[PDB]
Amino acid sequence: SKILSTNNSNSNFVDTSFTLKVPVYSKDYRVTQDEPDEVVVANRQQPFGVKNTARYGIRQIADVYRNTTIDRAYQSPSKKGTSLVVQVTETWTVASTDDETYGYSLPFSAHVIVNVPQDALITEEILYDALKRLMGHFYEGNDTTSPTTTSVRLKDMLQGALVPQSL
Amino acid sequence: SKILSTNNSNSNFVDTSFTLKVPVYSKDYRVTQDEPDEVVVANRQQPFGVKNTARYGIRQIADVYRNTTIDRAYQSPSKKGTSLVVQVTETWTVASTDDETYGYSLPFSAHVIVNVPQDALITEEILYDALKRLMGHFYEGNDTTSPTTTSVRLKDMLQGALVPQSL
Amino acid sequence: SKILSTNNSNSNFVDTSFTLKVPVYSKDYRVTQDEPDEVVVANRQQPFGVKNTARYGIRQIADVYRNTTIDRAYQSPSKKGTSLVVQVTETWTVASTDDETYGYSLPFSAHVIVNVPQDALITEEILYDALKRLMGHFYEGNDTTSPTTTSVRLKDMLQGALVPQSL
Amino acid sequence: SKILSTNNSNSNFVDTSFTLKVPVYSKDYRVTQDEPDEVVVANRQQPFGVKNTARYGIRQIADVYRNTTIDRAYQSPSKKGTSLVVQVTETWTVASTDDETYGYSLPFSAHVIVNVPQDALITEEILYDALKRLMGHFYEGNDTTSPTTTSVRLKDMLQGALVPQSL
Amino acid sequence: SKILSTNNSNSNFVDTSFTLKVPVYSKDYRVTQDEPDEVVVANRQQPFGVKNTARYGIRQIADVYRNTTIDRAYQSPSKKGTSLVVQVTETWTVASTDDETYGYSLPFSAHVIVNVPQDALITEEILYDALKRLMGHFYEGNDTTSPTTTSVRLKDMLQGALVPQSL
Amino acid sequence: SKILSTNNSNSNFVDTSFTLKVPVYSKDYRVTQDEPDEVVVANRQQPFGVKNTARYGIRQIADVYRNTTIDRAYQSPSKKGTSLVVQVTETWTVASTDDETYGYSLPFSAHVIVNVPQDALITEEILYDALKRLMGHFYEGNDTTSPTTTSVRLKDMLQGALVPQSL
Ligand SMILES: [Ca+2]
Ligand SMILES: [Ca+2]
Repeated sequence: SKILSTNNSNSNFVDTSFTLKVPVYSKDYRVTQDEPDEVVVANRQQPFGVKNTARYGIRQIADVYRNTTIDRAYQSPSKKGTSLVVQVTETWTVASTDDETYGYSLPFSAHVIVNVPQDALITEEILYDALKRLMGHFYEGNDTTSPTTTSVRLKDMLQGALVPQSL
Repeated sequence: SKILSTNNSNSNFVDTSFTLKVPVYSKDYRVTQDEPDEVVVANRQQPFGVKNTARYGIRQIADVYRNTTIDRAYQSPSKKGTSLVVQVTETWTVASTDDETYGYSLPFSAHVIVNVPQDALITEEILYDALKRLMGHFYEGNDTTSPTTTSVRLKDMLQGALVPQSL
Repeated sequence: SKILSTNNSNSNFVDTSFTLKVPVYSKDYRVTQDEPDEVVVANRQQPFGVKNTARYGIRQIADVYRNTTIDRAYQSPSKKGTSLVVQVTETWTVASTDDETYGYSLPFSAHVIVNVPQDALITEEILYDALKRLMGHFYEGNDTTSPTTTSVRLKDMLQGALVPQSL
Repeated sequence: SKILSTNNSNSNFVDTSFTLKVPVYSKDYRVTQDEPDEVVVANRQQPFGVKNTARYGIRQIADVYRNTTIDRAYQSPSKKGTSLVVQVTETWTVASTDDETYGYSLPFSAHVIVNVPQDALITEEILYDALKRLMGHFYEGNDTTSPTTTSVRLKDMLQGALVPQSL
Repeated sequence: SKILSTNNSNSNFVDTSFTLKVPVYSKDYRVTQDEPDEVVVANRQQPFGVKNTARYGIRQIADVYRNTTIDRAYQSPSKKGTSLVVQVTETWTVASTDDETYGYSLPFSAHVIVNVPQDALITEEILYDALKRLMGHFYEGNDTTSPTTTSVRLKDMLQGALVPQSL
Repeated sequence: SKILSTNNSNSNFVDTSFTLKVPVYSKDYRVTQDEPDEVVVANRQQPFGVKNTARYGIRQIADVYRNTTIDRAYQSPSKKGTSLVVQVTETWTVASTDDETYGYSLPFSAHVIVNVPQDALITEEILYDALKRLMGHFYEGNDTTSPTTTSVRLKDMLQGALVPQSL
């Protein structure tokens, strides 16, 4: 019997709540692009100025070890991978309570990329928990406190402070 | 007076729990790279075979309106932007309880990229809630049920079913 | 026993109050850049539009006598120096009480450079008192008055009147 | 109606005394150079060996927004600016009470540079208070103590400890 | 399960105390060179004449078996290794009580190199215990006496007595 | 009279315990090579596969000031020095509980080099204290806490975190 380990058992994390607002695609979204490797989905609820779209794509990874330093002797026979991308694009607007003529539009976009080796032992739950570990790096954990606590670092990183405060 | 709207007020969502494992950087992580715009951080807790790193980087965005279908209205403060990347790299290991000889290492990686315009009305909370909307696209929601229900997408997407099954 | 003199004992100065607002770095500032000779520190308290940073750098001076006219016979054996720079960068905003849409941002910057020979006899107090003499040149002293008084010349200098009014 | 803010209202500071020695230019200083944008002034009181000068210069700034991360909003009055420099040059002397033969001269110099945008709402007092904030960075402050306490940085910085010890 | 043995189980030792003076880097040191493979650190508290420095470097070992007597049939699958160097450089001064003009500076340098194979079973504790055994060779052990005793050997080796007394 | 100072009087350290396992050469070792400059010693108690060796060597240093920043006016009259090397070579074995046929041998090597000027004032105790300071750099010191504490740094450095946490 073969067993896969993520080797995160010895890491120190703090749970924190991150409540997702999941779309209702049937109500809100229509399909803009259905190419075999790339789908694009548009938000029908928006006015013409405001563009709200999502993009879901996969690419095949020739050599999953290509940029890693894992010794040849420990590489899987199957070296193929899959690369997933999930992009969301939003259009925000700025206006004034006092002046109905003041306004402009700001474009926001953000995406997630996930590079998964093609191996039978990797499961959907393993990958979601990987995503949870990933998104957890937008915070800093504090086990010093008696109830374990977390603090936000997204603004700090955006401002150029990329090293955590814990170091 | 001045108000920024994300124009999500007419989108239909469903909440779901996504509990993050935030790192205790003080225990686990040390700095491999401290250059001004790119920081690399390594996990002290892994053994020598396993490589566990995180990378935090920013890039300055020249014109946030350039690739977009949005373009800049006359009273916009700036075209400038900032692009943030957060990457996690893990080394998973497959072994066998039958054969001590049999084993290999799988490389996992994933990252998030966020493209924030330079407008002071964008707040740290606005950005985190944007990230929550983003990660929501790894799921599908149902308004219909009395407790709202959410199903998962990550498998179906990685398998090539890139259109939501709700559509 | 060796003695250093600054030779300012024969100069005529007027004390005047110049009350410094010193930062509380722990509360307000995070580190943007930690290069060995150049550190950059950002003000976490500001909104995204407003940039508030400080830069602290040192350069080594090959020949401290390189541009001076001190005779060779009176030069120290050790000709190395240190050059320190302290820059502050602020972003000011202009708005209107009456019109909540009227606004723009102005960039301010200013720095101090201190070129100190590497000599054991120069002390931290000597250098601070040098800085006090330096900043005192933004004023003009008046010993003619019975209580000695000072007047401001920063605007006059900015407007092109670089000679003091006393001459 | 029109108001300029320096956006320091949410920064945390601590006051400290910094008593300036302002020159009595009429007694001590005479003009060596009177060219329109650069004035050099020499200290009459020094003996022939010791050289004590001050230099006052302005340069016109083409685009004050050019090197900055700030850029110009549509209703800004001008891009123009002015850059002021104030330099002091002193000649310190080391002698020995044992040997009449032993002596040398150390050259000290330091200067301040101020980069003021061309907006009429910037006032002479705004600029002086900016200079006070600037010089404050030669210190570290503590909100904690009941009389606020400030420690010094100049030594630690010149020695290469460019990060504040509070951070 | 897999087990590593250092095979020191049956070898005979005598413990002796060797109390390390560990640096407080935050108070005493600054970074001179920040390279990915080689970091250099310097003591900013020393006076100018006395340069106290340290160097921390890693080279990567291609074949850890290259200069060993281990036949291939007994080697691990992975030949990778890393090589660590820790160098310290001090400057001692000799002077006189009776004569202020008499003195000179002596340079001391020393370094440690450690050549660790990349095997997950090698632990940080294993490596430190190896270092303790290494430094034990600067001594000679006697377990025949009622209290186990050790005599120092550094000066003897420096003076050409390289073979232990026991042998 | 003449006095040597290591100038470590004002530097800040934290003591930590490092108990050396000193060899009993008479029981465990034999001499492999007896040269005037290089002695090699081997563990005769190890089984045949496991080679445990040590090497003790001295080179003579022509100019101890060759790669130093000490100007000639500050050098001793004698430039002679000696250079000591102490190398240890071990062979660790990895095997399995479940499988008698599974195993390999890992080579460990490490050495120390010490570069001592020939000055009568350098004592054996001075040199051992220097070695203790050297090995202290494998740790990081914290004297702020109520008991002075130290954390290990060997694995962190091996894994590319070469700059101390404190810096
Ligand atoms: Ca660097
Ligand atoms: Ca003229």
